[PDB]
Amino acid sequence: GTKITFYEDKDFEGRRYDCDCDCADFHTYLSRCNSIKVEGGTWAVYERPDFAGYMYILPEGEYPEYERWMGLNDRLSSCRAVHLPSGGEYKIQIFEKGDFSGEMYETTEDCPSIMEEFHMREIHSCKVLEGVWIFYELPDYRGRQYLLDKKEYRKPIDWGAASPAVQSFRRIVE
Amino acid sequence: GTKITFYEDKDFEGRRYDCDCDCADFHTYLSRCNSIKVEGGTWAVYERPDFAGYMYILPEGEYPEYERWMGLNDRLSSCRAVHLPSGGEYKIQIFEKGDFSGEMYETTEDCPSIMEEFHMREIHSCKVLEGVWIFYELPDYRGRQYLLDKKEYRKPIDWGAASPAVQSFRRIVE
Repeated sequence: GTKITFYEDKDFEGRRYDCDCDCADFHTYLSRCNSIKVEGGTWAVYERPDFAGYMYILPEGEYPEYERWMGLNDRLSSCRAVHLPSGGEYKIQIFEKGDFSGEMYETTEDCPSIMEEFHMREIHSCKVLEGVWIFYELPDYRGRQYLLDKKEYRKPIDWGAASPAVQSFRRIVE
Repeated sequence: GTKITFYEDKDFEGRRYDCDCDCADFHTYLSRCNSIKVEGGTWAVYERPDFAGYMYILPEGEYPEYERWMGLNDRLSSCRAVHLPSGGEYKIQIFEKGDFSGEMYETTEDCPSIMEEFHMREIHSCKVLEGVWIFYELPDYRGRQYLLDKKEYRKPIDWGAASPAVQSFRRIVE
């Protein structure tokens, strides 16, 4: 029901590789990627194989250039589809310090600035109770991205960040 | 990395349809299915589209007839890949009555007979804490099957049963 399309050159030119499911490594099929077409659903694309490296969240739409997904280079070699749970419920707990410690807040809302709403410059642990969320490195959903499926996150490395630099977050809705 | 293959006739004869991901409806491509070949991983196949109707769990291997997966007919039209968490932990809570009520036991092991091990003839609710499990209608892992890839089951209908008929269960391990 879903599919994503990669192109080597800008504005949907050049060789192409299709994926309708979670592709773990296609760097042997594409030397680079400068255009992306998403047909159904929301995908997460990773720089390096096995869902590692930098990641980006691309909902249904067209992306003629690599800046349209706030990308930093034309290197992408893995991708996975984002299954959204049914029920409409979104709920997350964020903690000041590691292992679900420190002062904790719970919210069901997008937060464009954590420093202003919760007075925290960093986040070291997290519990995703309902739905799927994205952590952004900078406020107003700019900077590096990190996907958070559900389960629990004890350290910032568990969602893919070296530093605990997280300043905004929001939910994925289709 | 995984794929499943359906055949219309026995012994891998007839027309063929491949699926590499979660296929929600392929009854228009195959009128019937009598043979199945699974390449890597464990799949769940459903009688009717949109993952409804009777279900069966087929791990990696070959199934020349439809009795090899304890099937009751050659009618299958949807299938899902079963994603196992890489944590090795399997843990389940079973409850006598609905809404996580009644006498409750917790185990991490397969149970070929619930009546003898826990003194229960039925199970009306369930909490899956770690891993993925299968409920079987009869003891010793025979009869109708039910997949449990979630977390919370308040009623027997939530795992796909009209009746609370559960008499054995075991974990899916690859």
